[PDB]
Amino acid sequence: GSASQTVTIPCHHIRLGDILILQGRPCQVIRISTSAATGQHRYLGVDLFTKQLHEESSFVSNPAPSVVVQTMLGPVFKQYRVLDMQDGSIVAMTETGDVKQNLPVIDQSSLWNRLQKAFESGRGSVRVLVVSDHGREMAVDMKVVHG
Amino acid sequence: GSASQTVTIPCHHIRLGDILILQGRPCQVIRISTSAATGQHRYLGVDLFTKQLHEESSFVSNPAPSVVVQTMLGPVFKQYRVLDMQDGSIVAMTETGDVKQNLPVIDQSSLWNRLQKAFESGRGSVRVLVVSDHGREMAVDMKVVHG
Repeated sequence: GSASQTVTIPCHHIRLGDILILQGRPCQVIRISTSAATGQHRYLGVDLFTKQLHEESSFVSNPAPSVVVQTMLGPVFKQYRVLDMQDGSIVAMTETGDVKQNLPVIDQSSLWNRLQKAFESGRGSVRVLVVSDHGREMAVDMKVVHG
Repeated sequence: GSASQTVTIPCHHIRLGDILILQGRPCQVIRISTSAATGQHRYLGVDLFTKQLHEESSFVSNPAPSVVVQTMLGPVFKQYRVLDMQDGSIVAMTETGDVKQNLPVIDQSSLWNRLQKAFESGRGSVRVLVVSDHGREMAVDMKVVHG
């Protein structure tokens, strides 16, 4: 598995807590500042897998006349179904039926407790948002299927 | 001039105050809610030009297996230079030298006062972010060129 698939995010649509690809890896943004040297936005984030800190700045590109764009990359999250939960990990299933027996769940904002609560009251309607990067996969958020 | 040029914005990167295209026009989002009928995000916004209220929901598309995307469109802002300011409007110039003698400035968050203040202390470094839609143009934000 190569680096996570991504989408382009306008810098003016980036806030604290958002997940961006910083130095090649998915990180939770904890600080947005301005570089004194370039005037560009600098992002400080926490690697979702290693929990290490990384920094990367945006840069300016000029697609068309008078159009200045400043963007960062965000990961494409996949949505898997939750079939079972067992000690820290879950049994997930992709849209096509591919079974992941031990999908890890990130320890952030009580995701596990919220996930387990939703599972015990509508298992089939519970979904996990998953980040896939260099072979690794991990549920980073949840979502009960809309009404 | 056709409808404003746009970029795709992930719904999880949309917050109050952001400008989105709602019912075909640039609007400032003032409320984000969930539709009881579809479970999709519903956006209530104020048309930047007419100040009228509009609503539009996101919808789900499935690009790849297990990939569920929910997005809205945002306008592509152009950056013009400020050559002069005169009673409510400004003389702007595009990146290519095209002169707009009476570019209107939106009355939002004291943009005019902030703009005039910056102009009187670094005219050449002052830039205005401009929304272009169906022939109309208007400065909706400002930006002094980075360091």
